[PDB]
Amino acid sequence: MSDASDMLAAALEQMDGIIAGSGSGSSPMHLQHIREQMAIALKRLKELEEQVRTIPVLQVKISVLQEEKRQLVSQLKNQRAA
Amino acid sequence: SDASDMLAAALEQMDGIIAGSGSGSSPMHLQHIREQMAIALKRLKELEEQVRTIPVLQVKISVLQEEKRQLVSQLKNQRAASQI
Repeated sequence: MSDASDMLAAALEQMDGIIAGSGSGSSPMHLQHIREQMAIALKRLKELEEQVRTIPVLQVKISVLQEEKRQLVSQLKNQRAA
Repeated sequence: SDASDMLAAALEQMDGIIAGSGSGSSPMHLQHIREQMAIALKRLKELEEQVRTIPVLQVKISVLQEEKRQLVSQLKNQRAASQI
């Protein structure tokens, strides 16, 4: 359970408070704090962008196993027929 | 979609403001950073939901592999009876 989405939501909320506060809160610490949270979210985002690339691969691997199973089933059925 | 690029861009502008390398820190610039962060968050949540399917697909792979091993053993048993 990654907290990345919550850290980005939190940094987004602070950013909204600064924008609605006419740039107040743009302190070096607060900007660095928001920055660090943005970095956590980005790193998790890139890991997820790589992960979802594997879903199409897993789906084809499943179709391969289904065809391999299907060929075994037909051979088993024919042998059981005679 | 391109949200990871938008967040990287917002990170670069934020670092340009923090380091003082001429990147603009007006409310407009902060507004632009905000909007990029918002798109990235929406994409991030969508991806957190998507990757949950990977354990499900992997179980489907393990189930099919087990079914194959069991079909092989029945096929060997049945190829023997066909000689009777």
